[PDB]
Amino acid sequence: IRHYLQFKDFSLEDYEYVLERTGILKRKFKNYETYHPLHDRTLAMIFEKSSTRTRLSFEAGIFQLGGHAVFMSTRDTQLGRGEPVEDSAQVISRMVDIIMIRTFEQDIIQRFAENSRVPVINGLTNEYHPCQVLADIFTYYEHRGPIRGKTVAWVGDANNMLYTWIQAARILDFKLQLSTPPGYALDAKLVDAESAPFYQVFDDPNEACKGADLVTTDVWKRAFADWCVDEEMMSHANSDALFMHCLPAHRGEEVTAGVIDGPQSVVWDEAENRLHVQKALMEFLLLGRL
Amino acid sequence: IRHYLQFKDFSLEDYEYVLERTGILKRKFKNYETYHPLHDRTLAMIFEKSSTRTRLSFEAGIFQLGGHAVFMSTRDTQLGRGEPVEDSAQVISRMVDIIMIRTFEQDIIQRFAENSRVPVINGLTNEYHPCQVLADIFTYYEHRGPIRGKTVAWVGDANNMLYTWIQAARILDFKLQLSTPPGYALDAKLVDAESAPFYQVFDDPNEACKGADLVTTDVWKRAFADWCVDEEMMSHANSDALFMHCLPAHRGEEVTAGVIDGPQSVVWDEAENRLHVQKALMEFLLLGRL
Repeated sequence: IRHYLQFKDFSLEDYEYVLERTGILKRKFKNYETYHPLHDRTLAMIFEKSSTRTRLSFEAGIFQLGGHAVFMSTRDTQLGRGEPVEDSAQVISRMVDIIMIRTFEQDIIQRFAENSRVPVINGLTNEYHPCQVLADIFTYYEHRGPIRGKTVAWVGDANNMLYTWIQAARILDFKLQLSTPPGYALDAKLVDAESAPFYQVFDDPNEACKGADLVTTDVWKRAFADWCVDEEMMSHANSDALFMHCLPAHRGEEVTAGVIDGPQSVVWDEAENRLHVQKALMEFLLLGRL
Repeated sequence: IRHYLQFKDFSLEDYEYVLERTGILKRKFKNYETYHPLHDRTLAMIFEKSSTRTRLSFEAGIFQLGGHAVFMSTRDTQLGRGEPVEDSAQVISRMVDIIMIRTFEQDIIQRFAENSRVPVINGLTNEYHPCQVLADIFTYYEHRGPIRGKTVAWVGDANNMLYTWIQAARILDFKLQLSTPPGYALDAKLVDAESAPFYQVFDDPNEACKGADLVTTDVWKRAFADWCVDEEMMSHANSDALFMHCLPAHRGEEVTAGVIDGPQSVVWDEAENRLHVQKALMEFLLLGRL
């Protein structure tokens, strides 16, 4: 059983395949071609943190592959609290073919996975958000070609997106340049020492953006003010740099309207591409390589 | 309405597309992937010259694409005799989506096509056999890579296969080297003068095979004896040359058992590939490029 819990669960080879499948399945999507490799297959969507966006992307995605997603959300309990992790994992994986969990803690999805008969996908935890970084990287390929050797700048809080980017940089061999406000820096305990050669920390976010091919941030306040991605910051990056932001976005906080609504922003395509990479993920976890 | 009556009906660009589709659809075939772009579509197979082989290849091919082939063969009449060409074309093309005709004369399939509401494919005439040369060239790609600039040797009678090869040489820009017995040479009236730069005639078939990447012949007798493709003849070609023969074959006539049953022969793969190129043909004529 393979799972998709952290970006580093897949090898370079895995990603080369999945990214190519993503483009192929997207073309089938845009060609209204009927392709149902997952006919009669069920995905359990376990949401403990709400997102319609991600419900839509997974739900429409497996439908388009011939399968069906079941939305599982409870108000008053959660895995590891008021629901026993193993009980849920053993029973649910006996009924469905694949499972997605969006929750708070990586430890919980990991423990669940350990007792699951079927593949488990991380739809977001406090620690990692591999599906979005995957979509981000696919979006880059589409607009700018392969990301290898390119420079990605991260400006903002050290949050699940950043830790995921760090893992990606190592695996896909690109350069990550990051800058955070002084008290919201990387937790050196949550960063693999093996990834040190692939990222660099800057005190000034404007320096981190110099020569960037991709500039990205996320939602976080009086302290983050110099870490707002504005148009002057963007001007430090390469002229054809892309701006990505994982949604939702708060205009006037992490980012200006000028940037996210500007000509370098690909945030909508980037959100759309969650649908396409997640379809490739599910196909790959269930069918392997063709 | 586009038709497929002669090899030269398609451009270089058309062939690059169709050959790539052929490989893609063959992979779907080998992956047991359900792909039915031709669902609810009908092919009329009009056979005035019998071939189970070609009935199988077209019939199984459209089935695998979700459609259905209707076998139409009469004992006592034929198009242009006892059946009016236009009457058949007007009525049949009102009922089906695509038509294949295997018959004697190119003039007849051409006249039929002129009055057909749907695409017409030449499944073989006395003058041309484009589906087989297409399969032959696909088979070459599979085993040896793109045919461009390569050398194809034709040894034997000047028959529909040869005239088709000549058209192919011009379009795909490879070198054709041909040799026939003195009285069974090219009919200069049936050869486009524009294709002269792409073929060369040799009095000695062994010379025609020198430096060949592909050696090929067909069924035709006391005169053809020096034009038998044997192992000494094959030894004149490049060491990794392929031997192709459009089936059926008569061992001990045009070709030896030693050659056609030998390690350079790809005649079975070549016959199989009629199925795959013809599926790409039908998809292309009905759907165009994706």
